Amino acid sequence: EVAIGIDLGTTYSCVGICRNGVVDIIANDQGNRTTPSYVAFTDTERLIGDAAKNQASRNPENTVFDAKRLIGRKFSETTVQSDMKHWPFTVKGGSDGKPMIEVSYQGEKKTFHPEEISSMVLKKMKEVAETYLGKPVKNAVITVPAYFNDSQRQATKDAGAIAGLNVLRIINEPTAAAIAYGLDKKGKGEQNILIFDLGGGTFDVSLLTLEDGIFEVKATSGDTHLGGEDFDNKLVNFCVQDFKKKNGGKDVSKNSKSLRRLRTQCEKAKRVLSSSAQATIEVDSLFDGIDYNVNITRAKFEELCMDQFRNTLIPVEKVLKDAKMDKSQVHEIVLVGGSTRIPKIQQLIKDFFNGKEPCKAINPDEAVAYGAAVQAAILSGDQSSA
Ligand SMILES: Nc1ncnc2c1ncn2[C@@H]1O[C@H](COP(=O)(O)OP(N)(=O)O)[C@@H](O)[C@H]1O
Repeated sequence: EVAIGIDLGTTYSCVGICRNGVVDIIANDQGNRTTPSYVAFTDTERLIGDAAKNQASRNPENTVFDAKRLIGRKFSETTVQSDMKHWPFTVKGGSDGKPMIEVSYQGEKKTFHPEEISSMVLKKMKEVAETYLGKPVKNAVITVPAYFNDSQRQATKDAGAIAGLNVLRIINEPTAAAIAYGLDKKGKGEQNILIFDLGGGTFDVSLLTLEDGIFEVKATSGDTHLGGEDFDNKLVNFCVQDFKKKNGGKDVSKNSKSLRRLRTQCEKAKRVLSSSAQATIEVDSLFDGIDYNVNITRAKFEELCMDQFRNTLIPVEKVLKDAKMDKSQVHEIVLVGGSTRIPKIQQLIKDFFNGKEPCKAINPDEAVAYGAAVQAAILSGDQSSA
């Protein structure tokens, strides 16, 4: 009877429930409204979510993330070959051509298919909802990117089944974000909706049309390797160079643990810069026992990321061209993904759309789970959100 909506994200996942027409995004054990899509294996335990992400730099080989980039893919795909440079964990091809993620767990070599790793994240999101409701949850709607093919969708459904969920439906992420804002209900006329989704690792722009409660994905574009992690890397590259100029050419980049610790602090400073004009990046005993400290203004962060930020408009122009429409014909621009909190990005989109205010009332990293939760309630017989 109880049905949840789950955004199974590349970097972060989110769970929501829609009851009585109202949507509650459920916080985890640490009070976090989103949970890292991370699974780690140690000498004693299997960690999922925050606990797994928090020990990633101390256990890189056995901390799995990015399974969404592998789910439903053949190991031989050029996407896998290219992405694997970014992973400290080992991925090999099985005899069936499916990827096998190799880790050490309790002193033993273990292998997992991408959907087994995703099933563990889904099981954690199921448990987050169960703790909140105080009751078992069996039904769920899971979202996937619009471009996911049949193999990727089926593998995501299989991940749900393995996690103990009865997957009522797999729906598109941009469509879920649009449903969250009630854009299917408010206004009977045809509506052209642009979903601008900039997360931790990917950038997806989708142009939808809504006529009479029916959403159709007219055009999609983006960049599978542009997200918040790339803005963190801009700060890391700067700090590495700044450390060199301060400490007689010493190179932090030679130590991968020093880089990971610096990256952690660069992402924290980046988030602060979304609501403050300045932030401090500080790592005590970063490299060679030398403490590192630097102050980054929002202006300097904007300068380091200038091309990357402006280039987010290129896939916006591409979807409008593919759909044969002018930017003036877009009725609503919905900001999705944690990176859409960056003021410069919001200003760039607003200027592009000639001063139109984007829909950002829903926490952008929760809008997809919010829409999935609405759809889960509808598919369960609850018409209260309408
Ligand atoms: N306040 C903020 N300012 C800038 N970036 C922020 C932010 N809050 C979250 N983010 C970024 O959002 C990204 C994750 O977005 P999210 O939408 O949860 O991840 P995803 N692609 O798995 O679905 C991370 O790179 C994180 O640094």
